[PDB]
Amino acid sequence: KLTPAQSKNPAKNELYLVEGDSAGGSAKQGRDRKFQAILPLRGKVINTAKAKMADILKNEEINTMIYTIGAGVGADFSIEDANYDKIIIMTDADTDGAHIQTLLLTFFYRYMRPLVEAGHVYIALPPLYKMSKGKGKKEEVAYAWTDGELEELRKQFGKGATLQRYKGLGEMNADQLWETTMNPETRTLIRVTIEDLARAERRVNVLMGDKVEPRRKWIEDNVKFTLEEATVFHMSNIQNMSLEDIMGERFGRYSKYIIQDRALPDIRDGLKPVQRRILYSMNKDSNTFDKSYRKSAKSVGNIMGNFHPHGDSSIYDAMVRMSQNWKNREILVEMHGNNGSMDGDPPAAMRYTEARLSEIAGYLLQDIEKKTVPFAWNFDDTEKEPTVLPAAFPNLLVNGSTGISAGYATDIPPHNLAEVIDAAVYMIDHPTAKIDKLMEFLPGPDFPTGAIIQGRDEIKKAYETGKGRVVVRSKTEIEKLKGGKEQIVITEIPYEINKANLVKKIDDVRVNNKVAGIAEVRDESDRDGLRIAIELKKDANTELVLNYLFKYTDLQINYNFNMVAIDNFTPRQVGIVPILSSYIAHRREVILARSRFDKEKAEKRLHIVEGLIRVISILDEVIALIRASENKADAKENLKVSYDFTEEQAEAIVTLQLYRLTNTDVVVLQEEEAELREKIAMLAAIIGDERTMYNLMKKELREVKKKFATPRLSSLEDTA
Amino acid sequence: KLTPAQSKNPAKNELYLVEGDSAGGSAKQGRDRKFQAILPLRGKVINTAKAKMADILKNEEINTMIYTIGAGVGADFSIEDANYDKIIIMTDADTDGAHIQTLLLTFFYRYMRPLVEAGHVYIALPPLYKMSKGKGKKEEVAYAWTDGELEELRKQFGKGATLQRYKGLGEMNADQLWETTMNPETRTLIRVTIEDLARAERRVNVLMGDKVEPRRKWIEDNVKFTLEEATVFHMSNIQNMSLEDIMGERFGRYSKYIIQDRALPDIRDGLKPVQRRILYSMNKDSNTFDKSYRKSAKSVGNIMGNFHPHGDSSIYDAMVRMSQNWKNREILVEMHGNNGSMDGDPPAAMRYTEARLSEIAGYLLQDIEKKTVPFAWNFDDTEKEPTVLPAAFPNLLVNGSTGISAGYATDIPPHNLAEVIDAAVYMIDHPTAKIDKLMEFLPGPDFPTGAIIQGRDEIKKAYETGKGRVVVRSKTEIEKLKGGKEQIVITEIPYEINKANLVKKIDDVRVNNKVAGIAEVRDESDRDGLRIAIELKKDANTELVLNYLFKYTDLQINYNFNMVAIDNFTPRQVGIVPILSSYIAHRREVILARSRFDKEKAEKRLHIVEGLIRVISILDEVIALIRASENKADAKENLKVSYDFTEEQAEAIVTLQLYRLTNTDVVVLQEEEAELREKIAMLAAIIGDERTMYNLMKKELREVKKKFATPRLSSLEDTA
DNA sequence: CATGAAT
DNA sequence: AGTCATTCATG
DNA sequence: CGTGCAT
DNA sequence: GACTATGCACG
Ligand SMILES: Nc1nc(-n2cc(C(=O)O)c(=O)c3cc(F)c(N4CC(O)C4)c(Cl)c32)c(F)cc1F
Ligand SMILES: Nc1nc(-n2cc(C(=O)O)c(=O)c3cc(F)c(N4CC(O)C4)c(Cl)c32)c(F)cc1F
Ligand SMILES: [Cl-]
Ligand SMILES: [Cl-]
Ligand SMILES: [Mg+2]
Ligand SMILES: [Mg+2]
Ligand SMILES: [Mg+2]
Ligand SMILES: [Mg+2]
Ligand SMILES: [Mg+2]
Ligand SMILES: [Mg+2]
Repeated sequence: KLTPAQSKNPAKNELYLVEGDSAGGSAKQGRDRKFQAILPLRGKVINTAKAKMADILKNEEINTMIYTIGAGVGADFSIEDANYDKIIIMTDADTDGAHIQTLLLTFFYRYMRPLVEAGHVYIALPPLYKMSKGKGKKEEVAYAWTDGELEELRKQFGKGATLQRYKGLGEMNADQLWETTMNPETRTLIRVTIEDLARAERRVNVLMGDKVEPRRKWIEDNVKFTLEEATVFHMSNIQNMSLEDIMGERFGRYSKYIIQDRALPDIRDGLKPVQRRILYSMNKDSNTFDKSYRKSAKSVGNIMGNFHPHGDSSIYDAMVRMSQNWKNREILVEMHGNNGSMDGDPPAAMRYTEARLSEIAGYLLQDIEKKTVPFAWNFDDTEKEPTVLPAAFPNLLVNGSTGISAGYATDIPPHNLAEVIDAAVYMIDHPTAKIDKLMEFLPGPDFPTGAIIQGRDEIKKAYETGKGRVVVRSKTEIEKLKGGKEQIVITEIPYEINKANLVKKIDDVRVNNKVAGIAEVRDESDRDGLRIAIELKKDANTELVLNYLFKYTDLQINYNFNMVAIDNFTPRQVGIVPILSSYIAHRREVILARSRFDKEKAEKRLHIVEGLIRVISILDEVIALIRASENKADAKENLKVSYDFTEEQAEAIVTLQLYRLTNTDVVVLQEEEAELREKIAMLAAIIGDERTMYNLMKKELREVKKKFATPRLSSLEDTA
Repeated sequence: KLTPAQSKNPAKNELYLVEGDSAGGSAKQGRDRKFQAILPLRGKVINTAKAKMADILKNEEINTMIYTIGAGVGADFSIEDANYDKIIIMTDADTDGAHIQTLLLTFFYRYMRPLVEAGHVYIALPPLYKMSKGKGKKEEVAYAWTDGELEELRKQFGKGATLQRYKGLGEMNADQLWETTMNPETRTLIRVTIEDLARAERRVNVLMGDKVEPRRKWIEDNVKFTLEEATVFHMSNIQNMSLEDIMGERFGRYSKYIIQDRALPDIRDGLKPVQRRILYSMNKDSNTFDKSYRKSAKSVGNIMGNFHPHGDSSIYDAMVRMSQNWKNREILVEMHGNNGSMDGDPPAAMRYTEARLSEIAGYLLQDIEKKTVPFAWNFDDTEKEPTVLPAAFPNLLVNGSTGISAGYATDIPPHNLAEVIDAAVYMIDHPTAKIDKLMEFLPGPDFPTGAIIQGRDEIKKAYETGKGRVVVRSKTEIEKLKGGKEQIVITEIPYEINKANLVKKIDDVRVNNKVAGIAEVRDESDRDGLRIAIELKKDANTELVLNYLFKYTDLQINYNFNMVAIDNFTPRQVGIVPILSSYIAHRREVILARSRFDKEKAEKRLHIVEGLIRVISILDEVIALIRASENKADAKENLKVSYDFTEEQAEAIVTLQLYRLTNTDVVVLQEEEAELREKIAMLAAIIGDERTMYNLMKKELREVKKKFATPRLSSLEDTA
């Protein structure tokens, strides 16, 4: 891990703490090996304000930092044994970078404060952009750290130029990395000072302590979800910044991003950004259900390069999960090969597997081509991506979501498609509908793992408030055997539970003989179904055993609802009512936007058809006219002046291929006129009348339900 | 690793040896867990005929194989103690599958012979193809094992529904793996017998002993490089085959594949198949030098999805190598990021790096769009790929090639572009030119790492025969110091040598004081320069030290030429003359094919233009003609039949846009006729006259030389 | 012992 | 994101 | 713990 | 191609 400097010299030597090994390789290649040491970080550093102390000192990352600094730790910290004058934190300029800077600084504040206080801890600022007027002798190369140093740089030593947009240190090489962020002549750093020991203490504890509530509160008050962030103009050479304002600039940046753009679903389409990208990318590449499977590696690589600048494993894992019918109630990806099991064994690696969108996932994307949904630039401004999908079925409830953010988490269980549509259809007709009535249609969750759900009162509370605890209990049956004996047989288990770990834990009950009567525990499951068999001993009390298992193993668990999604850019704890009204409001924007799109298209076609019908009446004249003209533009002009065609009509006439003169059937063009007028009226009516629009919204939801509805799997029971 | 059956029963229990953990999972899912155990193989198994025995008995994979079978190791081998009645080798239906089958059967024949003799060792047989689709409720599934059975299977009173072509076990769901290869009632096996103890010991020692030359010789006589092999018409449940016939077909099929299709370069373009696929795929995706870099993962994924059905890592590694200017004399891929170093420190993973083709790589692909080169069906018959690139420069000698196959290896060093071209141009003019004259132009190799090459005679022998041993010696110089001291300074090192490992091995000489005089070894290399300093003690013998280091470290090495390439589908050991002559013959085919291509295109344009000019004269009749006609097709018919236009001409007229009738400038069309006629003459002359053709071949090679020539890097010296 | 496409 | 095994030919 | 997108 | 660490919130 550690690459040391050739020469000891505590007066000038530098320890580069580099985000990741790949970048650490770059830094090792680009350094001045005489006084610059490199310690790469294996990802996310332990939180030394949350974790215990058993853990802090068994952490390999932390120990080799202490070893190398060579000053001891904490209580016994000697500043002049330190082998470095500067400790330099050099991370990607992304938000996970800011999080890493955050976690280090908290370690140094707590266990190496003499070193922070004496201004020996810095942060390297790598460039966001590198401009290149390709060639121009060598390359004509300059760098830039703000939106504003970039605008400055559009002038300068050329125009019609290349602009690379840096997403990490890993995309930089040693000469680039040296010039811009490592060489003391040229580099810009920020030195970390303490301004108030009291104020900087309260900052570190609210952000990094195990108290969640103050953190969620800090985020509520400080983080502007709705607005941007001002560019923070770049200053030359070293500059000073409080531990207080660094920790809050960086952690706020992280928090906002992981809330809005990672771990939490959108309330409308129920997708995390990575899942939305998977679906969009795969659909744009025609990787649909109707067409052939396509190697996972190809899909993943296109997603990563076009939309999602992150690991191929994170993307592949997310893709695989969307194909697992014990995780998702209505799978969005079909995958050939080993996509895992309930025993949680590894899916085949992506070289092996192949994939495509499910039929139903087609319906989340339905009408995306008709400007139904806001798009934005991808990470490199090469390409647009949807911020939300059309969502012709209410995926959030149907498939649920489970995620862990900053200040917030979420748990939304899967639900029955038909039931969720039923509720939504009622609510379209009854905007003020209350829970009691909605639950006649949506009585509760419907896990793809089935089993028994207990706590009708608590479902109600979760559907009211977004929170509640419910009991999920495996489905069981007794069977008789040789010697009169019994065995408990398990056929459905609780959501999110590992079958093999459950079996093991039951077998440990047997072994430790916590309850009298267990003979043997066999998993007898196979490719066709789940079946765990708990063979009992001669005359053992079936009931006493079963009840011990439910109590003391995960044969029975509590599901805790915690229904948080993103609504108007803000995290938001929500019950069934805001969830369904948001969906409905969404489909309304979609159906109206789709209607406007198709209507504008029909109008243009109608104006042309009108034109073509007229041209046939004067075809001989139109052709002589075109022959008499000098060029295209002149022909169009003549057509307008002589015969009052529009620009649109004239352009269309003038670009007809000669063979089109073979079809001059005006009757057929008149049937098409009538059909277009009919259609424009229908579409106008939708845009003109909310109820006409809502009736369509319901018609479509019903079609979906008819096509994709499947029986409930989880049974419901009132008392818990 | 091992997943055991639930119930002991040496009568019918089965051990599945599956190729890969991913297929091992697939098998663990699809099994009958009562009697089928799963041992997954971590790829290529140790060769038991070659390895020591110290090394064999410490192989984790073998140890867990003898522990599980529970009988001991040949001699101590108690067949009556066996935990299984069938041992079933389950590998992919690819050539590396056949290789593993080969490697295990040597282990069993050699350390467990009673098992093989009793017919307790079986083979996988998984299906090559799967047929049909009725979609959600399908009743449309049928598996097939041969070419013959597929045609048979395409008949079915229904439609042409969809065909899947399996490439391994990774792509089969647990359901399909059971029905086809794991259920005893349905599956097909090969039982392995020893028909002749004598003939099966000759066959296993020829294929798997230390002796290469017998294996080479076996391959020469038995393996047909220019022919196919017509499938073994498939039988039912169990079938017997001798250990002699199995090892022979299995290893013959692997051997052939890795000679022709993996490890050995094509004599014309100098590329291994993976390199060609990288170049072609990247070029097809417009991932060229002139356009933006593009994420490596995206490149790799499309290579894997479209052309190369192998691991992402093997593809990235190959791709990365082509970017490294200390491995390739003229790099074929440009790569932003950590693409390694001379210290062999790992490159950034493909998630970080981004790449494109170099400019000169463009010259390998020059004129691929012009039917200059034979294409084949890719691996899943969905898309065509080139079997060889145009190669507008002689890449085989320029970038060389280093590979290991079966019976053969290759070692072709890099050469200087200008010099190879000079030799090639001379030989175009002098087909009979002999080595002494060619070496005036091409005196020897030019390593990208420079250094000093010693051995004119041996160069000559390599250039004559394909084989030769030369000395490659680091470039050194002696620098004076303070206080009566010298240091040796190394500035270039031998090709293929890891700088850090060399520095280490020199330092260990100091530490063990194997030779006296070394004060310190210091790698003083930076981003700009290679510089190693061996500082010597006051009054040490510097000649004695330097000579010790040359002899006993890699400060100097032997390079052994072993110039083997694929010539006409067969491996061939070749000197400079057959190498250069193959290149010139290839360029001839390319230039001729190109010229035909461009001429057919110019002739078509010309006929169309003749047609357009003629049309003017009959515009009114043409137009009237076109309105009368029933459709496009009919209109063309009348044009031909009435007016004696060709199909090409009629198609062009009938698709003119109406505004083209404004234009009556026959003169510009006539300038174009004339220019096309000139060009058709130039091109026909190239096709018609070998010297015209060869003179063009020379003109282009000189252009490439002028554009891309660089100075020699390695110096040459006559005395070893 | 290490080279480079493969498992 | 870095580790760890094997094949094959060769000196 | 173990969940699931990230480093 | 498997294996190992971390953050974040929540029972
Ligand atoms: N589990 C399995 N792995 C491999 N395999 C594949 C590698 C690759 O695709 O580039 C690789 O680099 C690799 C390195 C190894 F060090 C290695 N081993 C360490 C031991 O566990 C074996 C193995 Cl095995 C490796 C395989 F080809 C097949 C597998 F099932
Ligand atoms: N070297 C570095 N690795 C990681 N990293 C990335 C993983 C991924 O992309 O999916 C992963 O699955 C992963 C698992 C680990 F168990 C793990 N650790 C075991 C310890 O050595 C740390 C690390 Cl660190 C892991 C990183 F994100 C950044 C890295 F530099
Ligand atoms: Cl039209
Ligand atoms: Cl034209
Ligand atoms: Mg990153
Ligand atoms: Mg991972
Ligand atoms: Mg419990
Ligand atoms: Mg394979
Ligand atoms: Mg590898
Ligand atoms: Mg030597």
